[PDB]
Amino acid sequence: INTITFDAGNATINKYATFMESLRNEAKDPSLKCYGIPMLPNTNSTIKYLLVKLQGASLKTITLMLRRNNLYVMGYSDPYDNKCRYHIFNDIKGTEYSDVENTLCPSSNPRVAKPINYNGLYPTLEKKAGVTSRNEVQLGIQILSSDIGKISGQGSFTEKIEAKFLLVAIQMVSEAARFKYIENQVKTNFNRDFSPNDKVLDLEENWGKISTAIHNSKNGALPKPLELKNADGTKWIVLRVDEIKPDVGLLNYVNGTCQAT
Ligand SMILES: *[C@@H]1O[C@H](CO)[C@@H](O)[C@H](O)[C@H]1NC(C)=O
Ligand SMILES: Nc1ncnc2[nH]cnc12
Repeated sequence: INTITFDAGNATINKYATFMESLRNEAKDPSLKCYGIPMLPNTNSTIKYLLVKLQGASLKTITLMLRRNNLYVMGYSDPYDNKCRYHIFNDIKGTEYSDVENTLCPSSNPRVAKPINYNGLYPTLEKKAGVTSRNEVQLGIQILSSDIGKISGQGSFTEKIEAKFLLVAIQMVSEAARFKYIENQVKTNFNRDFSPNDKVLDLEENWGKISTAIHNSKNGALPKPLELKNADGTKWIVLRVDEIKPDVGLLNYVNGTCQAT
């Protein structure tokens, strides 16, 4: 399928909202769904990967590659020195590595590797970015755009601006597609840089747990209380699907049948 493109350089709320629904519809399994929330396919889908190309105000682009099963960013490419430069995490190896390498930069055209010499987990990217927690890294449409410019087409760049770019892009593409609440935090703060609040980090952290709970609900009631966090960090106890459903855009794959609507 189509590369999903988003222009951060000339963005509006409505263009970002279109981007998110295009991403959720290409990513979802067409028939899996629980309580009306679409689910991701499992690892034997016909299409296993999705490509997302981001463009900044400088008009330079970066293309992210995502595993469709769980929306994980595996690596990215940029136009560099008349070549396709592919950047892959140090733990993507074998079959995956070269479906990534060869889908980001076709073997029939000039290309070059520039490894990401660390993995894609949040503790690793926070360490590389120089912060204690990723709430110290600001998100926003201008920051994503300036960050594309600092990497795309550049010979040299630091591991600190690369890992800040990836914390920003993972949350504004993958976490925003998974959670309607994070998509709504970006649209609210559309014209300013903002820091992710406590409910944003708590949802990011409990995606798998939320999906399993919704899938296992009987007549709209969660198997057991789900303890999450409000925007100010206070405890939030969730007992029913309709309480949490406003914040969720996609379920992580969970095997078996569930109430579809
Ligand atoms: C997945 O669910 C199906 C349908 O209930 C079941 O037959 C199968 O054993 C499950 N697979 C695993 C690994 O649990
Ligand atoms: N590489 C990544 N892609 C998507 N979501 C993530 N959350 C943690 N790391 C991530």
